[PDB]
Amino acid sequence: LQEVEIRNKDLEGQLSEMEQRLEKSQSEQDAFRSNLKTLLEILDGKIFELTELRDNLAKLL
Amino acid sequence: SHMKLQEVEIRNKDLEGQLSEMEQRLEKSQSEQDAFRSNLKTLLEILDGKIFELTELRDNLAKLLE
Amino acid sequence: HNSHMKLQEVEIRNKDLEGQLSEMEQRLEKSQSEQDAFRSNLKTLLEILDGKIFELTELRDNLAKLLE
Amino acid sequence: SHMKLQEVEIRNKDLEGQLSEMEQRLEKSQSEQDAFRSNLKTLLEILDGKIFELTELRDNLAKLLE
Repeated sequence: LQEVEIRNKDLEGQLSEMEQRLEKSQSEQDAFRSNLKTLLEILDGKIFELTELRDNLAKLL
Repeated sequence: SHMKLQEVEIRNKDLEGQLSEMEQRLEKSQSEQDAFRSNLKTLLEILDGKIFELTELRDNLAKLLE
Repeated sequence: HNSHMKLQEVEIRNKDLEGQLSEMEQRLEKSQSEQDAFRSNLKTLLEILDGKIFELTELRDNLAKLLE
Repeated sequence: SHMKLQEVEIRNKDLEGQLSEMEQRLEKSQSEQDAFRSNLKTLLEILDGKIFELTELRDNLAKLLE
């Protein structure tokens, strides 16, 4: 009984650590995705700005 | 306690399976993220290429104007 | 009479040439002024393009940082 | 009469020369301006291609995200 109770505490500790690693990993992945979304939006803006410049050049010609 | 032993042994077998599954869940998640990161690195390298090409373009415009 | 006719002929031609020259110099001068203004406008566009390339470079640098 | 004809003939040679010079300058100016324009049109077409390539990149990024 002693031996199985010690193992129970050990397993619970390991499961808690694994819960924590999974939560942390998802948290990180979410933040990565948020940062990447803003880079896409900034890129989209640069494309629009380059297109305005193209239009201005075409106009000057 | 015969009762208590019975109960804790059943619990521990459950916990073993939860832990195995959890570990598998994390590995799957981390593998997916790795594949995501590699695919974006390709995108970054292509972006490098477009930036060099734009720089050449600006240099050619500067030459025409100078 | 031959001398008189020649004089008249050359006077007429000179007057014609002065007009053609005036017209051509005015055309050349306008053309060149327009080309100067065109080049100046393109210079501003080049400066703007450079800013956009710099901002793309920053974006790229930020993507590279995210990818560690 | 003799002085006057000489004067008007010398003037005519002057003007004819000025005309030749102007014809030549107009030709050269027109050529340089056309070449300049054509060369600029090249850079406009290349810029268009870069914008296209960047829009493709943006589309791949968006697809990796969604």
